[PDB]
Amino acid sequence: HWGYGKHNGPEHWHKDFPIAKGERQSPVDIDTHTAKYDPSLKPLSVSYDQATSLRILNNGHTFNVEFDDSQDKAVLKGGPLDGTYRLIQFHFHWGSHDGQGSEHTVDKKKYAAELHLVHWNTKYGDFGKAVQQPDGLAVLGIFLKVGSANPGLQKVVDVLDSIKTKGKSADFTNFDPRGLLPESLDYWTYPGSLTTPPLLECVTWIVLKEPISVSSEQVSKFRKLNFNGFGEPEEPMVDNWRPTQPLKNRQIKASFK
Ligand SMILES: [Zn+2]
Repeated sequence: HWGYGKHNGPEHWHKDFPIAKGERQSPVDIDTHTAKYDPSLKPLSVSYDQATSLRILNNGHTFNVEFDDSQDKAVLKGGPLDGTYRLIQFHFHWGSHDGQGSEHTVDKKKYAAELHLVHWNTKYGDFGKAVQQPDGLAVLGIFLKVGSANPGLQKVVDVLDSIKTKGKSADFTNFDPRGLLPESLDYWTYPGSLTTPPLLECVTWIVLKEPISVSSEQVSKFRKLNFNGFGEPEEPMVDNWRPTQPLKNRQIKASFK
């Protein structure tokens, strides 16, 4: 079983998942001195007014908030994307301390956490079909910068004590994902991958320029989750981030000057 420990962590994933050394792996470092403004890039259209959250789950690697994805209600369009992508889940990556935790970096800067809002391309019918395609997913990556407490996160923080160990889940209705968005939707974009095994190269990454805030106390609550399940030794869920991978032949485009 892959994980984030010394023995089963990112450095070793290529043994069981050889695509880990592929041509379009994520995350990447975003060099603002080389990412090119593309004035043709469209504004992002985020339509979450009618999103329906359902549950929250500790999967042993992160926690996921799952949404109903039966209809074109909660959707991402525009930006670099063709067509409509439905929100299916979001999750976070975070550190053992406030100085690290993000997967993407900006000029090598690491944030305390990173939010991934995962969407799939409706041209492919469902998530499982979409992940087999290079344009199957669109993921909105949002940095969390330590500062003031974020009221948009509080409902998540307040439920985490009910999903402490792997396999636990809880009902989680009426969560508004709009509260996790920054004011500006300026972004960088590039083609990449899932950041966990199976590391499939099926993602259009859309990384927002503006972080959202998080208080130190809020991100300390993430660290009270555990990677392990029942009967396994206790292992705090911290440093569940993959480090940046080679950009190779790819171009990171900026939507903003
Ligand atoms: Zn992720």
